[PDB]
Amino acid sequence: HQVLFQGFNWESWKQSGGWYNMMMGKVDDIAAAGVTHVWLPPPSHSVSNEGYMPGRLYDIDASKYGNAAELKSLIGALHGKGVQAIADIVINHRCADYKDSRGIYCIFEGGTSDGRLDWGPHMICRDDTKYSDGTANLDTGADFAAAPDIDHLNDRVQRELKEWLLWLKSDLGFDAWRLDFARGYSPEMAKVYIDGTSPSLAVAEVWDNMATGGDGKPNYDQDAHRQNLVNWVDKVGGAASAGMVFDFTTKGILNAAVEGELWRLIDPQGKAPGVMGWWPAKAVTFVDNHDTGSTQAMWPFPSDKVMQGYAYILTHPGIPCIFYDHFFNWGFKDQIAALVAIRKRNGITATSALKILMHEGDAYVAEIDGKVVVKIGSRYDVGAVIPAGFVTSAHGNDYAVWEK
Ligand SMILES: C=C1O[C@H](O[C@H]2[C@H](O)[C@@H](O)[C@@H](O[C@H]3[C@H](O)[C@@H](O)[C@H](O)O[C@@H]3CO)O[C@@H]2CO)[C@H](O)[C@@H](O)[C@@H]1N[C@H]1C=C(C=O)C(=O)[C@H](O)[C@H]1O
Ligand SMILES: C=C1O[C@H](O[C@H]2[C@H](O)[C@@H](O)[C@H](O)O[C@@H]2CO)[C@H](O)[C@@H](O)[C@@H]1N[C@H]1C=C(C=O)C(=O)[C@H](O)[C@H]1O
Ligand SMILES: C=C1O[C@H](O[C@H]2[C@H](O)[C@@H](O)[C@H](O)O[C@@H]2CO)[C@H](O)[C@@H](O)[C@@H]1N[C@H]1C=C(C=O)C(=O)[C@H](O)[C@H]1O
Ligand SMILES: [Ca+2]
Ligand SMILES: [Ca+2]
Ligand SMILES: [Ca+2]
Repeated sequence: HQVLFQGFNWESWKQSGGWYNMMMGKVDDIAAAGVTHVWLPPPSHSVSNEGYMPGRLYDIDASKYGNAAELKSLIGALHGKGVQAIADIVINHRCADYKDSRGIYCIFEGGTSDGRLDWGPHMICRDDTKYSDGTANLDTGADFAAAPDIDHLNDRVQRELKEWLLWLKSDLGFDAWRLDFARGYSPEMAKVYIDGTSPSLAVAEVWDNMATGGDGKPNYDQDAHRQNLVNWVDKVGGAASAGMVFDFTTKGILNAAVEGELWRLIDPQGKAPGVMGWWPAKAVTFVDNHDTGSTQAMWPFPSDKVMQGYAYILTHPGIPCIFYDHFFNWGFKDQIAALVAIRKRNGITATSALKILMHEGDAYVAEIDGKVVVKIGSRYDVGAVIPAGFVTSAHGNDYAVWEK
């Protein structure tokens, strides 16, 4: 059994009294709903308030989310309930605290008394000319424009980041990683850190453009999109690796599908169309996250159909990830908990078998492991499609779930 939970949103750093402190009061509801892993925000000092422009990595006390003692208390509470803690690891880029003689911010400070992470421009990809001194290796991946990109090919960098990562586990108690902007460095570099730190899981955020047509909607065929993600997993180590990816293919397709285009939820081979359909064990599915949803709203799930999104990911193969706001602030807490209970009670896992029974514009009906049937869509009556022996156990706006 495995169900992830994003424990924050874009506005979290603003929480009165501290985000982690408030989260102590949410622990029991999260665990009781069947969540196994909670993804927490970048915990270090950041030039930006949300944490994605990290500087002094060991300086946890400078985080807008709360200090090291407050974070420890939270993870301890999650552990007290059998819930693991995932840390958002932002290492593609980093901000240096001080300017060098060129007037460039490239003198880094790790946050400890000695020199760990006290890097200089030699650790910045030479092709990131805005900050480098031209001496480093070329970036192994994409560049993050607003900050110095790190040369993960550098010996000291790999050594010190790995040391920092092991510390996040030993000192704070973190169990796993969420690899931010994994497009920024090669899967080979991600393998160093994953293999080198033994996280329970390491979910990579590789987010690439999804092909669309003249009308702005994603093409029905998204194989190129999931192939890219599958390729990342293969390169990082495949089945043996703790590495996996967020299923952005499923997110993009589902976004469109629920607007009466449920025929999009099956590929020509009869499989789910997202990463879920090719490598379910490595597909972390979701309805929205802090970028796509929340206040950034980069690619929000149709607001009036969010529960169809959960009825879908919570009953299907792949590892579902619930978003904080959807659980506590949209009034779906009991419905979402009920869906997780059905998943768990039926032994459904990331590798369960999926048999799609109907895939028409306004009606998607699928059967999982021959034990659960789920339906989403504006079409009310799908009774004729329901196999004998099944009876409703959960239902809501345009969705219903059956059990034997
Ligand atoms: C059991 C059904 O559950 C789901 O239907 C929702 C529906 O989408 C909502 O819009 C809402 O409809 C209610 C209206 O709000 C109300 O004004 C009206 O008077 O009554 C309707 C019906 O309650 O609520 C329902 C219930 O949550 C789901 O989308 C739908 O497909 C599903 N029906 C299926 C299950 C059965 C066994 O209980 C069969 O009887 C049906 O044939 C089967 O399609
Ligand atoms: C905020 C995200 O931006 C990028 O994703 C873009 C995709 O590449 C593009 O295909 C799509 O059309 O638009 C996306 C949104 O701009 C990055 O690839 C992605 O990693 C990034 N999300 C994380 C990175 C940050 C910088 O550290 C943060 O601002 C985000 O909050 C992260 O979740
Ligand atoms: C399970 C496999 O998933 C991916 O393969 C997909 C291909 O990339 C895609 O082009 C093809 O059409 O569909 C495939 C999915 O059916 C990975 O590339 C592939 O490596 C992976 N197979 C590995 C995983 C295992 C456990 O799931 C092992 O038993 C296999 O031997 C691995 O090769
Ligand atoms: Ca130092
Ligand atoms: Ca950069
Ligand atoms: Ca990079």
